[PDB]
Amino acid sequence: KREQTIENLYQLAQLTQQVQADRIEIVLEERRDEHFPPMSKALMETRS
DNA sequence: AAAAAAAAAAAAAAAAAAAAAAAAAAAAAAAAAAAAAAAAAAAAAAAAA
Repeated sequence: KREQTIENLYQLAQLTQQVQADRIEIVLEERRDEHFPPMSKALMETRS
């Protein structure tokens, strides 16, 4: 009588792999299109 | 004519309620601190008197 239980767990898993893909899309929107902010030639003297 | 018995009475005792007092709690302030946000002074880079 675990039919309900397991199929319902798969139904959460099925609607939630959608959430995983949604997070991947959130990344794609958030993917940088940019790099690490550069140095100012004085932070060069400071840290380097 | 008098005694005893019987009946209609005040004083004391018991219980509850309303006045007041102190402490505690909800609240409802005017004042300060911390964090956040909007400008500013020495150093650095490129083309040119």
